[PDB]
Amino acid sequence: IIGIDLGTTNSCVAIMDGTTPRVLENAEGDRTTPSIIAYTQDGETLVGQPAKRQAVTNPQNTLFAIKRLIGRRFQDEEVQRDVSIMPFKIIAADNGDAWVEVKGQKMAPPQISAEVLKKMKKTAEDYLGEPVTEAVITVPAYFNDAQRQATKDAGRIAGLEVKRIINEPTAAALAYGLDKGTGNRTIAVYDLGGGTFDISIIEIDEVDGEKTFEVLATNGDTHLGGEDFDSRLINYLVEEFKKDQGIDLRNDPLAMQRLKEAAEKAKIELSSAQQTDVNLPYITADATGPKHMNIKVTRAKLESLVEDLVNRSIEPLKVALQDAGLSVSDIDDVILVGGQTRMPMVQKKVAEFFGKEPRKDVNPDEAVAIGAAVQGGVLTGDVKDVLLLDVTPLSLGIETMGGVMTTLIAKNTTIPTKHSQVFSTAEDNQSAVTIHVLQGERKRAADNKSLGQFNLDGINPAPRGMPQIEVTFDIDADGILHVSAKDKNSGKEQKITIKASSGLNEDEIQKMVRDAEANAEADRKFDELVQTRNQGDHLLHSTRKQVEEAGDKLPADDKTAIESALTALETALKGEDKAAIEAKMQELAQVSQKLMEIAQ
Repeated sequence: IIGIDLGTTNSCVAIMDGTTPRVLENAEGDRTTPSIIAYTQDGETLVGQPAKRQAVTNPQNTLFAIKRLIGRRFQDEEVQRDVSIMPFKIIAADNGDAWVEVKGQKMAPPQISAEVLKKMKKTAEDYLGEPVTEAVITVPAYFNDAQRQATKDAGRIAGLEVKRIINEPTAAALAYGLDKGTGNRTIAVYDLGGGTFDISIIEIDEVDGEKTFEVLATNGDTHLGGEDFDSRLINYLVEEFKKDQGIDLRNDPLAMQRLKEAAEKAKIELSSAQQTDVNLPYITADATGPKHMNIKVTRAKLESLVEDLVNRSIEPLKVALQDAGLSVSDIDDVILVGGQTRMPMVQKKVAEFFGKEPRKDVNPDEAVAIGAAVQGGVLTGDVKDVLLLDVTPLSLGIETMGGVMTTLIAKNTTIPTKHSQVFSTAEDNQSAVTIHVLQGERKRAADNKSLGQFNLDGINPAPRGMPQIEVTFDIDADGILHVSAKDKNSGKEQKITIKASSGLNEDEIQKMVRDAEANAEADRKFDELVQTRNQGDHLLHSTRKQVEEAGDKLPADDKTAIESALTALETALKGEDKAAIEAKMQELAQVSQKLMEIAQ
């Protein structure tokens, strides 16, 4: 299992290297890869940086920000706004889904988002060397089943089985190590990403027995930070250039795009230094030749352009508390996600509000992928839960007198499940039993798979039929099989624990179905002998004592005749012959008319 972080703007993939988190890097040498897919006009399907690097050249067939659309329907508040702003041809699907039209062909966005996952899968495979067939994947907290399944569908289309699908706040909490080692923590997750903002206030409780990861309150914004802020700076840089160099840029789409990317980088520096220089060679050209742009910007000029939108990240931070009914002191940890959370101004303004400095002790364009890795790796490794009734192949049971499998857990029942049956000793003055744990579907125990065996010794000198030996089969929720046997007279228990990976594999399971379905006639022909052998054993044993109870009440001829037939039954019961046993039981029973009158 690999940990994929599927973002809005940017994608990152990770694994657990033993116990240690490892964050991987693409063939181009990038870690956090852009979640951009572009169908080049002459047919090439590009992903990532080579999808951004041509994005000006073929925008109508450039797909970005698909997490907004992934599993929403044509009439929705996001899709209706996306259709108003997004350059690529969004359409209504034939089911009313929000779909894309590219180069004239209609496609379902799990198919599109798969090209991120196929690149991430390749990126992961390229480090490991072995083919990967499994994933864990991220989502926001406020996504419904259709949006959660759409991401799992995107996984399946990539040949990645989605072995869990986890939330971005859970991933954030896991990433900074909040799996264990407190009784309770109340966390604030501040996600100020590439092109979205989320606040999720979440509770991690261990006091219900080391299990709850719950979302208490979430809020967020659609067009926050960034676009209305960087626009104050873009416009200053335009008006400074218009002033200094006597030419406009709002007319130039390329200069706007380059000014956007350049100034957005500069803004991120100026919250971490006093100054940086907005240098742009060959920005625009006119009758006086080219214009080279070099504008000096400071935090001080910046701070006086940008009085607004960080506060718009402290405003929903109020509702997320007001709806929950908690105070800033009740929160243990304020934890950061998203690449804008390297800008001092948000780190400062979050600290100022919460009072305790936010944690960024794991890199916040990777952490949310480490949150996938730490679940995917050692955890979903193995571990956890759910409930009962039916599914879910082969039967589990034990060997009983006859050499027959007696079934405790039936074929096609789910986990966890607890069932039991009461057994006994087979001989008089028998002080112990073997418990042989069978997996299979055949009658004859020697034809089923021996999972294990154990003993229960120390049964008191009782007569047979009487010692109440309970055998209990318990299958836990990790699939681990626990078999327990107990004497109810003394209370002396013995156990065995058998792994979910013990016993028969898929092909052995298929054989067993073919084996048990084909040999049904042969197995019944045995089961119908086991029944007769056991009836004969009861009669042989009881009629021996019905003589010993009778004594001098029983005449010599009867004693002579009955004891003769008792011997012969004890010979026939060393045969595999049913008919001889049924006959010798009759040859015996016929002569026990007077014996039964005495035993009566």
